[PDB]
Order: sequence, then structure tokens, then C-alpha cells
Amino acid sequence: VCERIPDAVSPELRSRALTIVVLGASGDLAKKKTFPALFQLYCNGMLPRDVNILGYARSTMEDVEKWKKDTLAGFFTRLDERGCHVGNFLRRISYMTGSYDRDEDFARLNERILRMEEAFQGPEKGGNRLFYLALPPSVFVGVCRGLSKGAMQKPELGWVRLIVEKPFGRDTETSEQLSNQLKPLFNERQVFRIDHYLGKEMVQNIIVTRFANRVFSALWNSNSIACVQITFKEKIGTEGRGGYFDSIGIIRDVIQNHLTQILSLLTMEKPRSLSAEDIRDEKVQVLRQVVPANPAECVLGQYTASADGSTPGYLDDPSVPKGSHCPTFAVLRLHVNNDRWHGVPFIIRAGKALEERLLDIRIQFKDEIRPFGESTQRNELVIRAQPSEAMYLKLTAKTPGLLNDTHQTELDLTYERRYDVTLPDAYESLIHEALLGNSTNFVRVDELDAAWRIYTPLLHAIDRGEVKVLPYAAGSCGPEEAQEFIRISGYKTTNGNAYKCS
Amino acid sequence: VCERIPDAVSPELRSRALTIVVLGASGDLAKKKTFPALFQLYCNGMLPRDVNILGYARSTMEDVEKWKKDTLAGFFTRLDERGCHVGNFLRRISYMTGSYDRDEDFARLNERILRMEEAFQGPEKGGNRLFYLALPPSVFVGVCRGLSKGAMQKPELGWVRLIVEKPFGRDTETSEQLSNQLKPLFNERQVFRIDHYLGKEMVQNIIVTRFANRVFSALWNSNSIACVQITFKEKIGTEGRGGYFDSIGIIRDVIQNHLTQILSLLTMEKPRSLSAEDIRDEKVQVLRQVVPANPAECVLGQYTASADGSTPGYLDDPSVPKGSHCPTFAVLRLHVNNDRWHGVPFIIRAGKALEERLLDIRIQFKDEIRPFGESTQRNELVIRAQPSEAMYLKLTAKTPGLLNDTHQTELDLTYERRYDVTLPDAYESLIHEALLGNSTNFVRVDELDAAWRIYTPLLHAIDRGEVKVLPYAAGSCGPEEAQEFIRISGYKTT
Amino acid sequence: VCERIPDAVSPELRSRALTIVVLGASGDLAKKKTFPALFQLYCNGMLPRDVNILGYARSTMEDVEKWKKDTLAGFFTRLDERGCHVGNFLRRISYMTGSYDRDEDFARLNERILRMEEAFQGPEKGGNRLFYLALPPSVFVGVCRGLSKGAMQKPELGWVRLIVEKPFGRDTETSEQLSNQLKPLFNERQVFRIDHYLGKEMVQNIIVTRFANRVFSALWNSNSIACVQITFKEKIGTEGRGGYFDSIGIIRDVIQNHLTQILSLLTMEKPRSLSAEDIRDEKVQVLRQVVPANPAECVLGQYTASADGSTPGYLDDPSVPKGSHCPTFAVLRLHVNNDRWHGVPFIIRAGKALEERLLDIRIQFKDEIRPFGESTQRNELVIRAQPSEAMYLKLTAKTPGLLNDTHQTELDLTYERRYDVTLPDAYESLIHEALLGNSTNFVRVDELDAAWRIYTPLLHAIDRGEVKVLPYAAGSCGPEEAQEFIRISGYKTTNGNAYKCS
Amino acid sequence: VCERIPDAVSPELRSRALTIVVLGASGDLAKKKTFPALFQLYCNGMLPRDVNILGYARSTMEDVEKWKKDTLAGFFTRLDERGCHVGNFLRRISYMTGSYDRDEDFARLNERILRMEEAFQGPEKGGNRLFYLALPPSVFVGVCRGLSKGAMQKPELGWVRLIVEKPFGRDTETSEQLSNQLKPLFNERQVFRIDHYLGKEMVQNIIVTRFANRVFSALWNSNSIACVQITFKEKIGTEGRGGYFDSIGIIRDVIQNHLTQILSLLTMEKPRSLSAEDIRDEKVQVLRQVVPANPAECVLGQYTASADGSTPGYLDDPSVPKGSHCPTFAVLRLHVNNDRWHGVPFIIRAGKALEERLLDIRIQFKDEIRPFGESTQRNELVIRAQPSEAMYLKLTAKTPGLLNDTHQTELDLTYERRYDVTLPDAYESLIHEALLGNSTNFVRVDELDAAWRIYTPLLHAIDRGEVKVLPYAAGSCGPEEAQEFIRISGYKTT
Ligand SMILES: O=P(O)(O)OC[C@H]1O[C@@H](O)[C@H](O)[C@@H](O)[C@@H]1O
Ligand SMILES: O=P(O)(O)OC[C@H]1O[C@@H](O)[C@H](O)[C@@H](O)[C@@H]1O
Ligand SMILES: [Cl-]
Ligand SMILES: [Cl-]
Ligand SMILES: [Cl-]
Ligand SMILES: [Cl-]
Ligand SMILES: [Cl-]
Ligand SMILES: [Cl-]
Ligand SMILES: [Cl-]
Ligand SMILES: [Cl-]
Ligand SMILES: [Cl-]
Ligand SMILES: [Cl-]
Ligand SMILES: [Cl-]
Ligand SMILES: [Cl-]
Ligand SMILES: [Cl-]
Ligand SMILES: [Cl-]
Ligand SMILES: [Cl-]
Ligand SMILES: [Cl-]
Ligand SMILES: [Cl-]
Ligand SMILES: [Cl-]
Ligand SMILES: [Cl-]
Ligand SMILES: [Cl-]
Ligand SMILES: [Cl-]
Ligand SMILES: [Cl-]
Ligand SMILES: [Cl-]
Repeated sequence: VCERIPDAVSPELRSRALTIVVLGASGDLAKKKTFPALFQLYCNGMLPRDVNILGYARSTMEDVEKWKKDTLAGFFTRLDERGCHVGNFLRRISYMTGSYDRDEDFARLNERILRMEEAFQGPEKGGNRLFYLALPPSVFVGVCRGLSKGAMQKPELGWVRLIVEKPFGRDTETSEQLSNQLKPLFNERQVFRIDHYLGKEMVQNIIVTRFANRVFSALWNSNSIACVQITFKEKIGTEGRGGYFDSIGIIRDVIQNHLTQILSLLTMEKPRSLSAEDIRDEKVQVLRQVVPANPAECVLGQYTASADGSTPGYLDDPSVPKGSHCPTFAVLRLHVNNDRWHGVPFIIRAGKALEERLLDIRIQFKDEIRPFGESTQRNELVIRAQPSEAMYLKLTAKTPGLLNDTHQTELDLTYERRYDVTLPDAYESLIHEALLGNSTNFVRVDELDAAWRIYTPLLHAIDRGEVKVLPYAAGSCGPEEAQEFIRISGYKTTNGNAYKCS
Repeated sequence: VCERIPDAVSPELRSRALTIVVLGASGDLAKKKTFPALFQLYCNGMLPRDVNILGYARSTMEDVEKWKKDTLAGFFTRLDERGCHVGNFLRRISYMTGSYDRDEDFARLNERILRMEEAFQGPEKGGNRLFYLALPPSVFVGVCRGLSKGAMQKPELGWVRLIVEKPFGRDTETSEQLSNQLKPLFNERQVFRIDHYLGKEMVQNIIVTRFANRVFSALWNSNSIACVQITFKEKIGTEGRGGYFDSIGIIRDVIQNHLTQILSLLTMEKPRSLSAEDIRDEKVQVLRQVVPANPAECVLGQYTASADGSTPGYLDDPSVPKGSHCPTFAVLRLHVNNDRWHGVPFIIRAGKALEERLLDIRIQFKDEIRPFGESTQRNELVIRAQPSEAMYLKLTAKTPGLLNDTHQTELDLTYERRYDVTLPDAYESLIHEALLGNSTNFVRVDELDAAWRIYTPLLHAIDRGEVKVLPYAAGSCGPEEAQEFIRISGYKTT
Repeated sequence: VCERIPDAVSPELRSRALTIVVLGASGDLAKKKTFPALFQLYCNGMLPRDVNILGYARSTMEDVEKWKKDTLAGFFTRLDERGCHVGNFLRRISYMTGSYDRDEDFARLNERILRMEEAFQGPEKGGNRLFYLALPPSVFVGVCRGLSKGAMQKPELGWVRLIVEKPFGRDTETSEQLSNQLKPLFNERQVFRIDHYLGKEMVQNIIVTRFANRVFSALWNSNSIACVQITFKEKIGTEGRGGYFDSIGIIRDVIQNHLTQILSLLTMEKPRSLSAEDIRDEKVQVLRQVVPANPAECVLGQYTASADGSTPGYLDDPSVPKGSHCPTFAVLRLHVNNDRWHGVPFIIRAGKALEERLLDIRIQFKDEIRPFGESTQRNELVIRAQPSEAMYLKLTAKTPGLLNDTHQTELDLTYERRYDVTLPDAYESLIHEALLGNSTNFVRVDELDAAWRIYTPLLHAIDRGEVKVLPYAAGSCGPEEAQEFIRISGYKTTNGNAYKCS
Repeated sequence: VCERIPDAVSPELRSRALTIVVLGASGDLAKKKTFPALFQLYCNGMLPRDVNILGYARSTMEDVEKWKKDTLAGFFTRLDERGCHVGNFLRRISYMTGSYDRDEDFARLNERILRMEEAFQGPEKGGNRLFYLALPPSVFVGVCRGLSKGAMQKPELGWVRLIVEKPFGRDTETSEQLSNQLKPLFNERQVFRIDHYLGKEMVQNIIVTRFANRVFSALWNSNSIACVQITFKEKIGTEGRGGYFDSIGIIRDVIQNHLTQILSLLTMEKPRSLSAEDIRDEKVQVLRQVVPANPAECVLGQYTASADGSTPGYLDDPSVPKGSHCPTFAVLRLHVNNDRWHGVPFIIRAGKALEERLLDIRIQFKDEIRPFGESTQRNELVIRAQPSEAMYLKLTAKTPGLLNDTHQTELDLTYERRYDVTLPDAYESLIHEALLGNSTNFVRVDELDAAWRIYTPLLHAIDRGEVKVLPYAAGSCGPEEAQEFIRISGYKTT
């Protein structure tokens, strides 16, 4: 039962050759997310039938075909809808052992690209290159310098694009210098600094729901909005890779990158055009007006063992350094300093080993005092990006029936209920958009700095030991102090119920 | 299934006696809507156990109990849950034959009433009297004068309330006269001028959805709203009851009353309080600012026989006068002259023998020009009061999937899907509210005036033969000219 | 150059007789404000030439004509245009000695009015009666009961109207009692509770400037207005009449009556019609939404002796009780609890023995953050009701000349510069409006209650000794704590007005 | 009086030499506006003491010094304060006779320029070169190609800037060609396209008054503004030189440039920053949304002799081609297609030989219907850029006195009454801003395009003879049809 592959290959891609180099092909991200996404884009018939996926990792691969069919293929998802195509697809993937420091190996990479670029039977004799750098931050600049030297495409004979994965430094100084390190190496246009939250279905609709509809457009200002809440929740802890996380922390890992992006699209002014840079310009413009996070206006947590004992404590990890104070949870109150968001509190929440898995945006409107008084409560527009993709506006309506009373209700749109479409993984969209050359869903340098500049002073205060990191039971709602702070920060509504929650 | 009726009748009605007189009990409205609604209020245990429903009509009855069990009872609805209660309920209804002009017959209705509240075993002496006047407009003032003479309750011994059914005159001059005819007879507080749309579940939420929510409150003005459309659609025509209709017409029958009612609620400013008098004050205030309908800003229709022939032509009715020009369909463009509704077009639609049964309100917001251009289209808040009571906001969203495209969608709330509750008939709410003394869902005299003053000049122009009445096939969408006029009036197809 | 008397007398006042009884005619208010205003209305040709002004006081005066020509007439103002008319006018005023408690003295009042109405050369045989009660609060109910008994006009022969003066109780309980005391005596329609601020030129334009202009109408809400300041300033102290003031205080004397009035017209929603009760209904409606003044949100003062010795201390008055803590100055922060004024601070200021004489309203708009930043500052619409009647909108504009800099400026309208008209005294308008039957510029009972209910809890706290009364030099800007509180309350702009002020 | 000139010349202009070449020094513009503005900037001590103004022209002078003190100097204005400085100033101006096409004369210009900066006694080597091209459009590209070849400052030895005067083509195609003709010759940064309207005191405050004030910011949208009127009025006609105007017309001469400029500033969204390009980006962005002027939505005029006869007819000029139909007057209704200006009419007026001299902007707000009705009328914010520099907001207030009546009033600010400062001529600011390198008050190439694209279809229709050109008496208000059109266009004559 497998759906056929139509020709959705964009006309640009089906004239010149194609080579998708996955640098760090053995690595966890590439096995789990990159290669699987490439399979789905192939199945969609969005990649040319004669595409060349080249795996460039350090691993001394004995049987490539076994790793391809057993390891790699084990991660492909729709198989009751596209299982037969696994064979034809895998035939396009080739592996190549090599180092991220020896120029002889990058030359050996240029060598292999051309040997498989020359084999193209199409109209243009050039060849296009997309390099996915899913490699450690420890070797990043090496590979960038190596690829820019001897792995580039001849002029008027194709494009070179680079998908740069995170981390992007620990702070603004760290990131700034890395951004300087790439300036000679590549033109910004070639760089595609990937944030995957810009590939999530609900995250993409932020710009449409906000600038296609007069209903939301007229309400998106300080006069109508009383509070804005961005929430990240994860049932899982670090559990295995706690050693890795210790050096990053909840703010650097999710808040600085993923949720500041949510924040940029939520707060930005209407773009001049729907152009990539026109959209990107407004994103940076608004983060340039975000006041840097102050330590007194935040709550930090670190998870301890669950009541059941099934989830262990954060520190109860051998990889986690003894006596660590790394925050696994954070709640922040941010302020956008412009005539649109003046006064409006921005409550950003993020935590691991919590009560539920959740990604949602909450635009809480002003309370309508008269004529309903206590019979009513703040309306809020809720956009849940995961688990069930949905958008719902919470209102106050008359209790249906033979009675003169009120009740809170929803004007819901549940994606799983209303659409028979099997929505793509964030990475399918991004990789595809990068092949097309759409720099919109990719972090711009200035946009990235604008983001680092918000958290760097807070991050430093935290690292200097100035900010207290409260303990909370794994699987609970989080520290008590946080829910109180959220109330003080300006958020209301009695819709926060678990056994723990209130 | 059959379960015990609870004694949840409001404590006001608990102390003294109760008598609900249905004048014109033989009549079509009473047997189809009044009596059935009274059964449901009894089953809810909202009426006292010992309530007295008295039928009073010109009709002579051989077997009242047969008419009660066969005619009357045949109209009761929930019978898979409430079927057993039909017996106990019917036991409360009594009938009496009488003229609507002979004072003796009135002295006879009162005597029955005296004796009923004389049999009460409760805390207070005397009784409460609610009179439902579901009788022709031809005998109305006769009964009002008669009841006010010898059928009233002595002071400090109970209340008398009058549920006055429509029609309320043929125009503003006719209605004025009638209201003056009732001024000495009864105090306005006693009068309960009934418009049944005010009892519809979705029509009631108009005030809450507008003034409890900041989302709709901030948008309810000329700056955000591009057009407002009130739609009445009926699959059925005049049928046998066409002679009666000829003298009334679609404007007088539905637009003037029911739809101007929705219009008042939709346009009114936030009430000072949620008080009866505070809510109604704003209703009149806004109809006082509605510009009277001009003949050039309207389209009229009259149905022809259907393609199948199953629905005969309007004119093909023996009761319908030869060569009549009575409109069975009307579309109007109204203008509210205040700084909230300045410019905003108000498209009111109403017609019989159309393509579907429909009652909906459409609040069409301004088109958001840039950056989406043609990739987007006017948002609309849609409140459908019937068939399926639902509220949905139409919106533009990204085509779900691996696409950079748009699609129109909505944010639904379908009352049938979301609530397990068997919603009441408009008349259950109204009759109940009238027993409690809630004058909110009842037309006020100035409110009635304010309404008549909108349509009277248009109605007269029509009756003078100044306005053309276009023909349309029964069961069709209506005349072509109407859809074109709606486009010109400011409404955008979607 | 004596401006002749035109027949601009309203048609109602023509047909039936007219009798204006001034109860307490010897009293300070009557001789200083009432009688002078009646002269000006006579001169304007607004009162019938055959009008009857009857002075009913306790004083046992010998030469009435001397008191008329020397005392009374000495207070008349325009005499370089209207000086000749003093004679003809004074001929209409007559005096009567009599108690405020003996009914025989009231019957004797009825008796004289009857003789006057019996001398009327006009169409109707009855006569109209306007009673100006400018008498102590100590005898008020006595006169009301006496007039209602035997001083009323026969049915279908003329109207009776009562101009009632301040004070209207000590608090809400005191006022309630008094209003109930008058309920059987007179119909509210007959009662004309006088507040003279509704008689001031700028105070009257509050309703026009707000509901005739789209410019101000669109801005009169929480989204555009950042703060509202009502200011009362008086260069003079209690001087001799410190005894009279000790029992009243600055809140009861000006904040409760005069400035809550200014406040009602500033905050009210657009009236249904321009009708008297349609206007009055919105006034009552908005004061019903004012949250009662809390003691922690206020500053109180009591004037000390001035540096120059010219103004002695408040307590340095023989009439002022020893060790009295009566506030001569008050600043409070009020909150209107409705969707229009939600969040908007209302700073009400009032004080005697201050730096300047001033009555002004300040509608301070939100600060426009970008693109001008510190180069700009909050715009504020200023309506000054006295000294110079003016209305001016403060705005930021480019420094005129060969410069790229900013400067604050005003779009002024000065009534003495622009209009070259001799504006009437507050009391001319009011007395005239009362003869016509315009209850608009008169306090309604619910409008009086709604006002008392704001200050009664604060007033009580003050009288219980719970609120601190700070000392301040006579002729200074007031206590230091007050200016700081105003800043904290939400009021801005760098007004370095005096040596003291900043 | 006569006091010392201070050395307040900007520190950038201090280090390196300065040469201001006025190409077309004989010309009417230079002798009347350029040279006089140069004198005032010198008197201000805004130009270095050792500045070099070089007049380059085809004309020949026997006595340059006579033309300098008698012709040139006769046009200098403040002489009761600055009259003594005429000498010292004139001592900086030098002249040269040269063709605007022969390369020898361009080598000969450069020759002078190097030698002048060779004589500089300051810190930096080389010198800065500002070229004011006040020459016919007939020789423009010839001088641009000639200057770009020869008289160019060597790199790292100073800047070269070009103040290019109008006209900028006669349509979008004409202008496009010309802009492409300059693309290789100079970088846009060097080009300074002058529209002197941008130097007028009130035109400059357009950006401050609408983005520094919350009062005007909150009102600057379709919800509050009912109509916007831009007016240019001139008491004088074409006079002696008309044939020259015949090829241009009122739309190309004033509207397309000057008034579309005001229009851009009035309609633009709040700039990202106060940067030169941040400001210029919003200007182009809004003209990119202006719908092109349609012929049916405009009125054209051509002045006829005055009743007095003092002003002769437009055609009664020998230079004016026989049977011409050139518009000397135009009134247009423009539409900005964005969610800020949706529906708002933009009435642009412009005419020569009219009743008065006038430049004003009129922002007419919506009429406030209730509770005042006819007792009130539309508020209007009026900015008058000439004759008397003033800004006044028109509003309704209670008739002062013993009255319950209304009257129209204004919250004036008259710059002549409020400030004792002798405001500079548009050209002083511009020339100064160009020496500093502030590209804000200068037309951008895309700005120029965006402007041309509005009027080019209308202009062509006019030139094809498709649009009627009505006659009007010189010195009158203009054609009757125009005032009627303005009323229909949405302007409610307050
Ligand atoms: O919307 P509803 O419940 O069908 O009510 C509309 C009814 O309105 C009444 O006025 C008419 O007599 C009916 O013919 C019509 O059907
Ligand atoms: O400077 P003013 O008086 O406002 O006039 C602007 C003038 O500017 C000139 O550049 C135009 O050629 C004229 O047509 C126009 O009249
Ligand atoms: Cl900043
Ligand atoms: Cl629900
Ligand atoms: Cl759904
Ligand atoms: Cl730091
Ligand atoms: Cl018609
Ligand atoms: Cl319309
Ligand atoms: Cl149904
Ligand atoms: Cl639903
Ligand atoms: Cl039904
Ligand atoms: Cl008529
Ligand atoms: Cl309340
Ligand atoms: Cl004064
Ligand atoms: Cl000033
Ligand atoms: Cl001034
Ligand atoms: Cl002035
Ligand atoms: Cl108390
Ligand atoms: Cl904006
Ligand atoms: Cl477009
Ligand atoms: Cl001038
Ligand atoms: Cl001039
Ligand atoms: Cl002025
Ligand atoms: Cl003037
Ligand atoms: Cl064309």
C-alpha cells in the first residue's frame, strides 16, 4: 500500500545537477531527522529522481549498504503509505569517510561531487550544491574554511548553499566572533542558519493568521492585548544526555533560539512585502526593541526524582557534573519597547521533565469590565503548535438552554479533525525551502544577534551564580514560585488544572 | 424512560395561585406553539403543580377531553422522555366557549378564574393571571377592553400580565392608534408584546457575544466591519394561508418585527446595566437612528410555480386576490446614522418558497489589502440561529502541509456537536420570562414605534404600486436582480 | 455710553409674574455674588422689567435704600457701560426681616409675594416663584419645611423653584438624611442644587470640546490618554474665616463638589441626547464607576506661615481651633472602573495659600516612543478655566530654522486675545438657566450621592486621624511629598515652574 | 547693524578643501536662488571661510566683477544685518565661459578646481567637489558625461556630489532612460536630486508633527480622516516665458514632483529609524501603493485674460504655440491602496494665475454626527507652508458668553507671531544638507519612478487630447467644474 511519487520537482532543480552533502552523516541528528526528511521529500517527488545524497562523516564504515538499509532506513516513518520507495531512495545515498580538518579530505569531497556531477544527463552542465553541516560545534569553523577553500562550485555553473545547524555560541560575544569567522568564507545569502521551530505548521501560520485577517490585525496591539504567553513543556528529562545539556541550559537550548523566534513573528509589524528579507527585516527590527531579560524578572528550576521514582533526578545522572546548578526550567517576563507592545507582558515558559508535552502561544485580551462584570473573563486566542495542532479562541457565551447565565467556551479549529493531510516534519519544509532558496525560515545574522542580546546579560548573571535555581519533582507542574510569578507578571484565567496545578 | 418532574417552579410563583388564560385556544398558534410550550414548561417543573391553563374561544366544543388528548396532545414533542406526563399535564387544561365582544362571557371567564384561585391551598390569598391573546387582530381591542373591564385581579391580590401576539398594525399610524387604544386599559408593565425571535437560542447570545468579549467588542464599529447581512429563508410558501398573507407581505410579516429585532441588538450601544429597561433603552435608541428604508434601495419578489410543479404559484391560490402584487420576498439596504455604523451597509433579506430554510447573521469585516492581497478575503463572523444553531468565525490560514499558499477556514462552535442539551422552543423561554416579569425579551411601545417608522414610507410606496415586484420560481434562490443588488450594496460573495 | 435694556426676555417669563426671593439677603454670598448677578441679568434684558427681588434675612436693617445703594450696589461690576441702570434695577429689590423657624414669618413672606403678584400688569393672574436659599446649613431644613408649608404657588398659576446652595452634608450619611428630609417637601424637578463650576465658561465647553470634535473624541479613551490632572490652586488662605473652614476642609470644600463635577464631564460617555436628564444620566453613571478614594493613595497639607511674614500660619488664626489637623491641601489618585478609563490615573489637586491662583484640566496623552525617542515627550491637552480662559494643545515640533532638532510647542486659543466679549460670572448663567428650567447645570440627588460615595471612606479615615496632614509654607508649591506622589501616580513633563517647583 | 561671521562650518568641511561649481551660473535659477542661498550660508558661517564658488556657463562676460556686484548681488536679501558681508562673500565667486559638451572645457574646468585645492592651507590633501547643475534639460546628459570623464576628484582625495535640478523627463519611460544614462557615470550616493519643496519649513515638520505626537499619530488613519487636500495656488501666470511651460504643464511642473512629495510624507508609515534611507524607504513604499491617476477623476484648466485685462491670456503669448491645450490648472482625486488610506480621498490641487498665492495641506477629520448634529462640522488640521508659516487645528466650541450655541474655532500656532527668527529659503537648507551628505531631503531614483508611475497614464491621456482643458479667467478661483468635483471627491467645504 504505497502512494506513487508525482513530479513536484521545482523547475529550477530539474535543469542542473543536484548534490546534497550531509556532513556528519553518522551523527544522531542526521540518522534521526536529516536522512528521514530527505526520504519524505523524495517520496513527494520534490527532489529530482537523479539526486545525490552524500554522507560525509568520520566513522570507518565497513558495510554502507547494511547501515543504509538497517540503521538509516529504520528511521523512515510513512511505510504504510511510502514503504516500497525505501529501496529506490536509498540507492541515491552514498557514504564517504573523511575528517573535518584535513584539506586532502575536502578535496576528496570536491573530487567525489564532480565524479557524480559529471554523470548528469540534463540540460545544464553545471551542478548545484547543498551542504548540511550536522556536525559538532567543535569542528564547525574548520569545515566552513575547508568547504569554502576546495569544495565550491565554479561561477555560472550552479549554486552553493550551507545549512548551518545550532549551537550558535554560548552568548552574544561567542556568537559575534563565529559570525565574523564565516564572513570571508561565505556570503550571507549562501548561509542557511537553521532553527527548526520555523518549520512547524502552527509556527508558519503566525504570519498569515496575523496579516491576512482583519479580525486579528485590529486586535494585535496594547489597547486590546493584556498579556502574551509562549509555553514549552516536555514530559522527558535529559535522562541519557545530561552531560551535553549541563553546558547549555534551558534558556540557551530553547528560549534564546526557538521561543525568541515564536516571539519575533508574534510581535513584528506588517512586512513591507512578503519577500524573504522584507519579512526578516521586521523580525530583527522587533528583537532590536526587546529589553534584555533582567534576572529579578525570572524563575529557574532543576528537576529532582519523581514520586514514582521512574524518572530520576537531574544530578542523579553520571554524565551530569557533581553539584551542578544548570536550569532545566525557566519562566521569564520580557518587555517589547515600542508603541505596539508598550505595557504588554511577554511571559516565556520552558522546562524539561514536566507534567505534559506542550507547545502553545496564548494571546490573552483585556478583561471587559462592564456590563458583564464577574460573569465574564479575559478572552484569549490560543495557538497550540503540538501535541494536537489546533487554533482556538476562548470566548464568553450564554449557558445554552432555558437559563440566563454565562459560561466560557471555544471557537475551535482542530487540524487533525478538519484536515485529511499528513502534515510534514519541520525539517522537510526547511530542507525543501533551502533547495528553492527561501531565506525567510532561516535565522539572519543580525536577527541572531538581536536574539543573543536579549538573554546574554541574564545568562551571565545565571553563570555568575547570581540567580537562584529552585528544585522541582520530575513530572510535576514545576516550582511553585513560577506559577506565582506568572500571576504577578500579568497572566490570569483559571484554566491551569492538574492534581498539582491550580 | 419516564422520570419524576421536579418542583423547581420559581419562588415568586410558589406563594400565590396561577391561571394562564389562552384566549383563542382553538386557533392555529395556540394548538401548534402555545399549548406545546406550556407542556414543556410543566415537564421542566417550572410551572406550579396546581397551575390552571384555561382555553377560551368562540369555537363550540362537544368533547373537550377528546380535543385535549387527540388534537392538542398530538402537537407535544419530547415523548420518548416526557410522553407519560401528557396525562397529568392535560388534566390542568380546561376549555370555555365565549364571544370576544359580549361582557357577560367576560364576567363568565372571570368567575371561572375566581373559583380556581379560591381552590388554592398555598400561603397567599387571591391569584396571578397571565392572559395569552392568540386571537385575530380583528377582535383584539374588543378583548382588551373586555378583560380590562371585568377579568382583572383586585389590587394587592396578584398580578395580571398580557402576552400580546402580532400583528401590531399595518403601519406606524395604524400601530399608534392601537397603542393609544390600550393606554387607558393597561399599564405598559402589564403588556408583553411578543416577538418570538427574542426567544431563539442564538438571538439571545447576541448581547453576550457582543458585550462579554473584548475580541468582538473592539471590532464592532465602522473601522473593522465592512458589511452586515441578516438572512431569513423559508423552503415553504404561503400554501393554504395565502389570503391572510396578501394583506401582510414579507416586510410586515418578518422584516419589520423579527429581523429589525436582530438588527437592534446587533447595532445597539453597550447597555448601562443588564436591567430590562437598560437593555430595551439602547434597542429603541439605535432604531431611532436607522434611516427609513428608501424604495430605490430594495428588491421585491413574488413566487411562480416550481419546475417540478409540486409547489403551485402564489397567484394560483383561490384565497390570493386576482392580479395581486404582494411581495413574498424582499432584500433591503438599511443605514444606521451614528458614529458607530456610519457607512456600514445593513443588508436585510427575507423570503418564502426559497432554496433552503435559514436564519443567520453575517458580520463581514474589512478586507486586509496588504501583504496578502488576493491570497486573502474578508473575514466574517457568522451566527446561524437555525437550522443547526452554530457560531463560526471565517478566517484565512496557510494551506496545511508542505505549501506556501492560503485557504479560507473557520473557528467553529456547533451547539449540536458541543452540547448534550435539548434546546427550548422560542415560546418556552418567553412564556417563562413573562411569568417571572422580565420585560427584556418583549417589544416596548417606543421600540415598536421606532421599528414601524423605518418601513412605513417603503411599505406605503409598495402599496401605492411605486415599487416593482419581480417574479421568481418557487424553490429557486430568488430574483437575479436581488443577488446583483446585494453585490452593489457592499456584500462580497466569499 | 449707557448700553440700553433690550427685550431679550424669554417668552415664558413674560406672561406670568416673577418673584425672586433671596433668603439670607444680608449674608455674604447674596451681597457679593447673587445680587450682583441679578443686576447683570436685568441689564442684559433677560429678567422682566417688572421683576420682584425680595430679600428675606434676619437682619433688622433701618435704611434699606442706603444698604441697597451703598452696600449692595458697591458690588455691581460693569458700570462704565451699565452704571446708569443701577437706579432702575435697585428699585425692584425690596427687603423683609424674618425668622427661619417661625411659620408666622413665612406666612408674612407668602403675604408680601401675594401683594406683588396682585400688582402685575401682565396676561396671567398667578405668578412664578424662584427661591434662592443662601442661608446657613444650620437653618436649611427649617426654611424648606416653612416654604413648602405656607409660601408655595396655587395649582395652575405658576412654578416654584428652589436654588439650594453648598454644603450638602459632612459625608454620604449626612447628605442622605438631608435629601430624605426634602423628598416630601419638594419634587426633585423644583430643586436646583447649585455647584457654581458648571457656570464657568471653560467648564461648560467640556461637553462641546469632547462630543462636537472627532479629534478629541477619538483620543478620549485608555489607548491614547496616559494620565488626567484636575488642579485647584489659590494664592489666598483662610485669612479671617479659618473657623468656618476647620469643620469643612479642602476635600469637602472643593474636591467633593467642584472638582468631582469637572471629573464627571471629563469621564462621562456621549449623552443619548443633549437633553437635561440625558446629560445628567451619564454624569451619574460615571461617578457610580469611580472607585472610592483610598487613604494610602493621597497627600494632605496644612499651611504654615510664609517666609515674608505676610501670610500667617493656618493655626495662627484665633477662629481656628487649637491643635486642629484640618487639611488646607489635598492630592489624590482616583480610578474610574470602566473599559474607557481602565488604567488611566486621575490626579485631583486642591489647595489654599499656594504659589498661584489656578483652575486647569490636563489630559496627558501616551508617550510616542519611536522614531523620536527622547527628542519628544507626552502631548497634553490643557484647558485653563482661570486665570486667563484658554485652551491649548501641547505638541512636539521641529526647531524652526536651519536645524534638525525638536522643541515643545503649543497650539493655543486665548479667549481674551481672540474673543473680545465680556464673559459672564458663573452665577449669571445658573440663575438664568434656573428661570428657564434647565436642570442640566444643577446637581441631581443621585449625582450628589455618587459624588459623596467617592470621598466618604477617605474623609472618615482623615477624621479618625488615620491620614497624616503635612505642613507647608504659605505661598509655596505645597508639601514635597505631594509632587513626588504625583510623579508616582503617573504624571510626567519637566515643568520647572517656580524657585520651589520642578 | 554689521557683526562678525562665526566659523561654525561643520568639522567635516574643515579638514579638506571646498569647491562649489555652479554649472549654469548665467541662468535664471542660479542668479535668483542658488547664488543668493550661497551668500546666506556664508553669512551663517556654515561654509568654510576659504570656500570656492565657481560659475561655469556658455555665456561670455566682459566684466565678471560688475556682474558679481550688480547682477548677482542685487538678489541677496538680508542687507540691513548682512549687507557689509556682500564684499567678502563675492570675493569667493569666480567665473568661466565654456560649452556644455566639448571635453576641452571640462579639462579647463578641472584645471581651475585642482589649482584651487592646491591653494588650500588646511590638514587634508585634495579637495571636496559639489556640482550644482542649474542648466537646461537639453544639455543635462552632456554635462554629466563630461564631468564624470574629466573634473572628477581622485579616490582618497575627497568627495564629489551632484545637485541635479529638475525636470526629470516628461514621463516614466523618459525618466527611466535618463536614470539609466547616469547609472555608469555616478553612484546614486553622489547624486542629489533636488525637489526644493523638501527644504520648506512646514514641509520638514510633516515627519515630526505626525511621528513625535500621539495626538496626530492616533488620528492619522481611515477611521478618523475623512479627506486630505494638498493645495498649490499662484497669483502669477507663465508671463513672458510660456512656450517653455507649454511642453511641461501644471501636472509635470508641480504635482508630479513638489506635491506628490508632500503626499508621500503625509501618507507614509512610521520610519524604522530617522536614518536617511529609513525615511526615503517609506516614501517610496507608499507611492508604490498610490493608484495611478485616472483621467475621469480630474479637472483641467487653462487661464484666459483677466476682467481687468492686466493679466493677458495664456495663448495670448507669442512663445505659446498656436491652438495649445496645455493645462495651467489641475485638480486630481488620488487613492492610496493600503489599510491606512483605504477609502480616504486625496484631493491634489495646483494652478497658476489664480486668486491668491497659497501652499497648504488640509487633513479633514470625520464629521461627529451625535449628539451635536448640525451644530458641529468636520475638524481639520491645516498646515500652511506659505504665505505665513502656520499650523492650526480647526474645532467646534461653545459660543463664549451667556449662550448654549456653537461656533467654529482654531488652535493656532503662527510662526511669524511665535518666533522672532528669519527662517531660511528652501535652498539654504538643501545646499547645506548636501555638503553634509544627508540624502533624506533628496529624491531617490526609485522615489522618482514611483512618482512618475502615478501620473504617466494621465499625462499621456492628456497629451493624446483625451482629457478636456476648461478655460478660466486669470485671477479668478479657477474653473467652476473643479469646485463641484472637489465637493463630489469628498471635501466638505468647512
Ligand atoms: O424562523 P421561524 O421560527 O420559522 O419563524 C418565522 C415565522 O415568522 C412568522 O411571523 C410567520 O407567520 C411564519 O410564516 C414564519 O415561518
Ligand atoms: O517656491 P514656490 O513659490 O512654492 O513655488 C514652487 C515652484 O518650484 C519651481 O521649481 C517650479 O518650477 C515652479 O513651477 C513652482 O512654482
Ligand atoms: Cl533601541
Ligand atoms: Cl466547549
Ligand atoms: Cl474541529
Ligand atoms: Cl553582561
Ligand atoms: Cl424592486
Ligand atoms: Cl450601503
Ligand atoms: Cl431546524
Ligand atoms: Cl464544533
Ligand atoms: Cl420550527
Ligand atoms: Cl408615506
Ligand atoms: Cl460596580
Ligand atoms: Cl477667572
Ligand atoms: Cl511657543
Ligand atoms: Cl501664548
Ligand atoms: Cl490666540
Ligand atoms: Cl467608613
Ligand atoms: Cl504604523
Ligand atoms: Cl500591488
Ligand atoms: Cl510669501
Ligand atoms: Cl517667496
Ligand atoms: Cl497663535
Ligand atoms: Cl493670522
Ligand atoms: Cl498609457
